Amino acid sequence: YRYTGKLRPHYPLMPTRPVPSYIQRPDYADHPLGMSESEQALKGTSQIKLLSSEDIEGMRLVCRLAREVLDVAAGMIKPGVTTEEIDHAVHLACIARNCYPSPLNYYNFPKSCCTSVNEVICHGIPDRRPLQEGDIVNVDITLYRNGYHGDLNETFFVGEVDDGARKLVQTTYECLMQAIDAVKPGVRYRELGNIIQKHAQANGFSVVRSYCGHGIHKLFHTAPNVPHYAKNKAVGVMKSGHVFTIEPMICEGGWQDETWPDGWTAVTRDGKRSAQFEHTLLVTDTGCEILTRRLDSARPHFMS
Ligand SMILES: Cc1nc(-c2ccccn2)nc(N[C@H](Cc2ccccc2)C(N)=O)c1Cl
Ligand SMILES: [Co+2]
Ligand SMILES: [Co+2]
Ligand SMILES: [Co+2]
Ligand SMILES: [K+]
Repeated sequence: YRYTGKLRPHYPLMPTRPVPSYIQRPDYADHPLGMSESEQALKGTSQIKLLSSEDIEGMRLVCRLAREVLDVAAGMIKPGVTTEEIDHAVHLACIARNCYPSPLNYYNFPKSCCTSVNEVICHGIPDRRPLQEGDIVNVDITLYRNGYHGDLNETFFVGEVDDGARKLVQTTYECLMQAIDAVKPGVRYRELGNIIQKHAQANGFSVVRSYCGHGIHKLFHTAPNVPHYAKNKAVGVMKSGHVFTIEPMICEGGWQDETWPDGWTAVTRDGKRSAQFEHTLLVTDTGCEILTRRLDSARPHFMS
């Protein structure tokens, strides 16, 4: 395998981290290949769940807890800290909140969160690599509590970063927020990609095509599929009670991705940097509720 940039995996990985048995587990947690039978039963269906009041309360809770866990990771971002060390702290923070870390054993994914440095678009596997001054790193968190999953991510700066990194991260965040601002009942899911690509393109960046936002509730990933690029064929119209993510991945160079031999790490084919931000959203009569928002601070971590 020819690596596309400077990043390499840093092995060995620590043995899988156990989750105490008192924490409620999703179906895939104990499947030998980490398959989710509840999800697979709906594979190829485009119908979107309308959440009940109980569902909404469940989503508010797990999304708030997921935010707390992302904030834990954010506080650890500094030169010399390994992504494995971030993952260990995330794992413990989930357990402390009586939550299962959703990525863990999801289709045999080996860790409790995804850490995506520089040219890694998404699904980076926490490993022994110390973060370096100038790096950008995304941490993508998902928690499972009482049958519900809550999902968010932010890109962080490691020490002082260059102008390109600042512009990339800022633009990606703006892309997410412009998309969120358009969410309300009656809007087609396919419209969000038009909004995101317009803003990315205006700043000389490209939009990843192979990975999309998704419905999330009792399932980790389900209908609708939410592409982030323009003129896509996403099926569905937003209705009050829909819960889904928007999670644009934006690139300095071209949009093309490839996967490392580990089967997970998605990287830019040109080795240039990529950034991502993500919220879980509930559609309401007036627009949407950002379930994974900060409650105590106005801005994402890269601005604070
Ligand atoms: C956004 C997303 N992420 C994952 C993933 C898997 C492991 C850890 C973190 N995230 N999986 C997703 N979908 C998978 C399929 C998949 C797997 C790997 C990359 C893309 C899609 C599914 N529905 O079973 C999807 Cl749609
Ligand atoms: Co994912
Ligand atoms: Co996520
Ligand atoms: Co997501
Ligand atoms: K990245």
